[PDB]
Amino acid sequence: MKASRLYTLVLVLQPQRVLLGMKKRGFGAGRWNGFGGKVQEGETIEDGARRELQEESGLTVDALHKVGQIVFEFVGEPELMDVHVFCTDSIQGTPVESDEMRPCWFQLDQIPFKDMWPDDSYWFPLLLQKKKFHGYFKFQGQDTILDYTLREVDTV
Ligand SMILES: Nc1nc2c([nH]c(=O)n2[C@H]2C[C@H](O)[C@@H](COP(=O)(O)OP(=O)(O)OP(=O)(O)O)O2)c(=O)[nH]1
Ligand code: NA
Ligand code: NA
Repeated sequence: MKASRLYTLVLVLQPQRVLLGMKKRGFGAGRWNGFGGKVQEGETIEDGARRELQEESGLTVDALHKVGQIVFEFVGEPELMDVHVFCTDSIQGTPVESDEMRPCWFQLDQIPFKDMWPDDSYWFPLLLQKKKFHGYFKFQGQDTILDYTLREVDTV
């Protein structure tokens, strides 16, 4: 048995495009991703997701919808990363580059999988189909998946 730390991940998914950010430093640097980070004490997971979206992309949204949960394990790290994944289609300002992230829109036939975390190839298609999911991925380093599980669920 392992302990887990809470993280959020937010995808702004519109009918023809999705907003990603190029991570400029830190964990996952060099990969396009949604926006997110560690949940803080006292806030709900959804509110931590809203906060991270604002801090990293400049976008302020009233509500997010939970679409999945993914647990990450790394060889040599005792602590699991419990990532709660949220979407919205509804925004009302422009993204702005932060120290963490350079936002960029991608058309939905140009999802930059080769420059995303390798596990995203498995679960992101479910997100695009508006399905809900639970996943688990064990990584050796940044690139290599040793074990994983992915399941569609009716309730996250
Ligand atoms: N798409 C995708 N996202 C992931 C994976 N693993 C993983 O931690 N994430 C997300 C969850 C968080 O949004 C982010 C990791 O949190 P972070 O290190 O950016 O947290 P933070 O903003 O609190 O960090 P910092 O500013 O203190 O350095 O990456 C993955 O394999 N695929
Ligand atoms: Na952050
Ligand atoms: Na972050």
